[PDB]
Amino acid sequence: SKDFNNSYGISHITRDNMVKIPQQQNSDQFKVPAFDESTIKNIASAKGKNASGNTIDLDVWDSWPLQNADGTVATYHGYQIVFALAGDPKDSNDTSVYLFYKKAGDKSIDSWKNAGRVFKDSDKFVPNDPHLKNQTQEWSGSGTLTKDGKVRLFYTDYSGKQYGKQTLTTAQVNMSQPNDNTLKVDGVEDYKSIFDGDGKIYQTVQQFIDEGGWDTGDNHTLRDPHYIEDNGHKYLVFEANTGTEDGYQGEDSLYNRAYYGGNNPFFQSEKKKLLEGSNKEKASLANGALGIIELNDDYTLKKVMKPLITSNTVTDEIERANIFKKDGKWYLFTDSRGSKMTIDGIGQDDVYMLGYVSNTLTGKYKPLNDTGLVLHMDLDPNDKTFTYSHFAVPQTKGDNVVITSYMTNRGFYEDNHSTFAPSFLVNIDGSKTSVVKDRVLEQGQLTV
Ligand SMILES: [Ca+2]
Repeated sequence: SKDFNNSYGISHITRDNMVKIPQQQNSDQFKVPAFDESTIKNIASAKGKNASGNTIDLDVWDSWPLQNADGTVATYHGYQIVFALAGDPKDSNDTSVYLFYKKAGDKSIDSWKNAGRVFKDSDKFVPNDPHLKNQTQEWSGSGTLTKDGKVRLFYTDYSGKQYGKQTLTTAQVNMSQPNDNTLKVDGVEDYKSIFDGDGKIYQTVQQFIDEGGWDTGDNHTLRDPHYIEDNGHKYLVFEANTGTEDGYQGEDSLYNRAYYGGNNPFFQSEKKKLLEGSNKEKASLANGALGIIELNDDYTLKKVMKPLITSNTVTDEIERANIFKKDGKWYLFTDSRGSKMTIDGIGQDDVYMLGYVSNTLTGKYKPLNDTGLVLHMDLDPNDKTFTYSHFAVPQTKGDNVVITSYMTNRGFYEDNHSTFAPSFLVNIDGSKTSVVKDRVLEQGQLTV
């Protein structure tokens, strides 16, 4: 037959793991806490310009804190820093990275000030770079406070004039303080593309173009770079899709036992069902990956490494890659949409954070809570307290991590702009996780 088994020396989000998320997810152990509608506030300082040029209240989406190397929230001249994607739906597509800041001691969302856009429109054209001048949008990433005490940003260069090309990009963000309660973005330097895919380990946009682009239903990704360090080495962990040599998309992927897990009877039943049902083509195209590249000390590409984990057959889209070390173990997280999944019992309303644990950085990642489920959110997108882009922020002590997310906040009354969601706690103990009951933090709170 066509049945085979190739793990490609890497870990896999398996169908056997995923089919067990239904019912399990109904436990309060995994459910995102209900939020109080009466106290939801817009980020007051979140004001800027649209594509038309006038000043508007912004919709704030994907956000990430400035971090130390280990992932804990950094302190910069007494401030905590948050980078967030923001824009105006009258531009719809247009999104840029903004720098928000607040004295670490303060707690209120009203304390978050706005330093404005990290980049000027003109910034992408300064450096001699293979990709930057083709940029149309700024997408997610990470931020690190270097040993030299510099603000080092990683983000995604999205190119709408190159078939949705995504390039992992870096820049040093030069800061100043005009007064003793203001942070100012002076400008940027060392602004450069790092990686746009190789083809064999991670899919390139050229492979996306050559297959027929948007029409195919394929979803090309190469984004959300997350910075970490291990043993003196610098890495980025990011959302991608596999390449030709590490379990590519296509019909034959449906015959690989490694993507299914479980026993042979499960492999046969699940595969038969997948081959005959409505999700055959969707599953064939699904080859999402959490990738890892090693960097040089100047943040240029050093080595393209094999993926930490892939989601062949399950989904093309495992987003907001996150990784940190806790209790000597490596915890790897991703957010995923049920709508993009090919799993029975998981549907359009379902939104997840999935999690995995390994003894080493590049070792075998085993599912948290046996299935990989950490968080489940299933509110209608039009509900005021819909949350998205859940992100685990490690803490300096304790078994708890702080989950940040954005709340789309599409209510009828004010306040109704996309904003920081109330933060909450997830307990991490070995391979077990649990939402901490009755502990909701302030909107956008990074630490306890
Ligand atoms: Ca794909």
